Amino acid sequence: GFPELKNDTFLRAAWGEETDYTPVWCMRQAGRYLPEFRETRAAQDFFSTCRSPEACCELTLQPLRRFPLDAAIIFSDILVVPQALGMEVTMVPGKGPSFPEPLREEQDLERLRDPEVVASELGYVFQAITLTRQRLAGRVPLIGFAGAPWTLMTYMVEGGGSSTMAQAKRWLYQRPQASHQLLRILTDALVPYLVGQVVAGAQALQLFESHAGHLGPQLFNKLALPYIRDVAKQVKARLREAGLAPVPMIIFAKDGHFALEELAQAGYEVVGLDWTVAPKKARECVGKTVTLQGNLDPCALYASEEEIGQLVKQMLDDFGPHRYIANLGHGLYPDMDPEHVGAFVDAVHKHSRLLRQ
Amino acid sequence: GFPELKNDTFLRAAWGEETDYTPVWCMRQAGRYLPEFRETRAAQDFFSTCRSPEACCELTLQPLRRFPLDAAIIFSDILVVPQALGMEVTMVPGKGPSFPEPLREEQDLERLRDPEVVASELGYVFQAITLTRQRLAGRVPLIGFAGAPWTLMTYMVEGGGSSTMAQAKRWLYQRPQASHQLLRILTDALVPYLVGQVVAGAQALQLFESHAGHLGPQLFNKLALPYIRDVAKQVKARLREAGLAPVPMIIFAKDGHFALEELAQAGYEVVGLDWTVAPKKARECVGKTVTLQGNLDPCALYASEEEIGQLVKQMLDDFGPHRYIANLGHGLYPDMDPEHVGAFVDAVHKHSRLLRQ
Repeated sequence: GFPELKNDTFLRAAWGEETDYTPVWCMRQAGRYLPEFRETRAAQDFFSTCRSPEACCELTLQPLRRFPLDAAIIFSDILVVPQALGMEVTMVPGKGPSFPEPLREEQDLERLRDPEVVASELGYVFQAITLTRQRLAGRVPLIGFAGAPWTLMTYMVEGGGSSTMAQAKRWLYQRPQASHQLLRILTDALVPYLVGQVVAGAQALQLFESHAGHLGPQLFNKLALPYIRDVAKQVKARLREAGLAPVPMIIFAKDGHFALEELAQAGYEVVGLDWTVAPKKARECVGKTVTLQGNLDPCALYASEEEIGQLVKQMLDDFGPHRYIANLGHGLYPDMDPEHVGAFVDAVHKHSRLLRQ
Repeated sequence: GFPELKNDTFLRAAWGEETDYTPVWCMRQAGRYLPEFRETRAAQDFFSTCRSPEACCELTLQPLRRFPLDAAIIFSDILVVPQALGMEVTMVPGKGPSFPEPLREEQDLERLRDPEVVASELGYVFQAITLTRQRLAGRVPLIGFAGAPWTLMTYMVEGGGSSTMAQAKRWLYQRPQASHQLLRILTDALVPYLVGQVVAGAQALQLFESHAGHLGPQLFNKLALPYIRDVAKQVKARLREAGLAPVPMIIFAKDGHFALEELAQAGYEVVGLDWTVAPKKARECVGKTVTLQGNLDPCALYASEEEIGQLVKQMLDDFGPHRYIANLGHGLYPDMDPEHVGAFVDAVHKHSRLLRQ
């Protein structure tokens, strides 16, 4: 009972179909780089301006008012899941995302909620999605999302960010059983959560495995990959059993060059790439079946509009017009110029058409 | 006029020669994980217990008293070069390495010293090297080192660590000229510095390009690679002109999977790898000429001694007995157990011999 989709270029490319042009969207398009974002966000604290459907909806719609993006992604935070599981967050302006009381001992798992009840705790997200889907009025598709099991585990154990993930990785080596247990709890919670996002109106899903790079091939296939595979499999199964049409799923493994091959067989229609992997080599690794979502160095936007167009042109030339969705290699940075984001979007549209005509 | 080298396994492997066993050493073997290291270091501040030849010598020798490592690396800090160039460091216990006044404008380059005078400012390092070479009495080779131009630039612009290198990378995109200028100043200072380390007695050299991963292939070949190439070329040339025998040079580019091919042709005898690159794929990328220095996940040492031996066995099996020097994928972490470091060393020696016999 939602508006009929007008521009579905993003969805067609995601499924591997040919399109008149290359669709484009930016991770964190609804971000601090937009003056309007800080003002709206300054209404209250993080988990209040995130808990308000209308607020999340507005934040989601803001970038679309500035740029002809080919998709919108619901505004939320990957930390909503750990929170919904019973972990307290103290979002401060300086540090940012933080768990003042991180998991450290296997015993610390007892304080988490039964993953089965997490979906009911995230009702506000579902409401924001339905609302955003209604307000978008079929302009472009709406992407739902969540953090991958390993990445969420790193936040829960590290308590926040880290350049080494030493505490989280220590868990994998010293506490492999407890690590598997935590990773399973995270999977059992993400599935019903992601399914709920589709039920509420999400037309695609992206799983962010942002801390994939801290692991090597062996650990990754051992503790991260299995759950990345379980999420896609189970989400697809529940959607079919519920009578709903599965949506295209994207797996983003930042710094995951070493796992591109495994990921292309993980059950996701799209594989997101960071800027360190050359497009052509990525294509080799993933094959010719999956769609690659892709990688301009976000910092590249610091260059002039002219330089951006050229860098975009070269990026498209490497990826080729088939099975490709343009994007940045990572989320946008707070000090980036909105006008340069516009140039990126425009450049992708202009060149992708030339690369076809 | 130094003692004759008794065990040269490290040097032979570095040059590509066959050895009875695989030589092994650890980045940061002289590190906080050793109780004796903190005590000696607690004599005074960082740049005082580093400015004392006898102190640096003792720190260098400490790990060798515990483990039969096949090489020793002079104890120092990559930040000594920027400091010697005129930048003030305020080493605090919490943050660590820091420049309270980082370079931000092109004008900020004017306060740096003429790179030609940097060598004379680092005399204390040379003294510590000669002293350590004398005291080692030819037991094993002594490795000298420095940070690569880009990596040093990131510290000078960022003022310290960063998970994105946004300020440094902004320089590359917005200030490519000034970036090239700074990178050249850093090259012109490193060459005479590295040559001086050999003159003082260093029998090998390692260039740490620790922040290689923040750049992508394009930027890397554009701003990092050229200087990595200049260092090796110029150091070799000056050593020959001085009548000295060039030493084997190692290039370590952490998270530099994308540049393994270029690096193997950069003029270095050895290419250091981080733990994310599979040994076999690294071998493919580098070829069959260069020696690979290599990669156990430092965090792997959190596992039991038994598990470490197995992980070491598998690592050796992948690298093969030819052209290989065992090491960790990165420096040791402060909370690691000395006994587990011993097990790593022992495992490499035991298995490498079995892999031959």
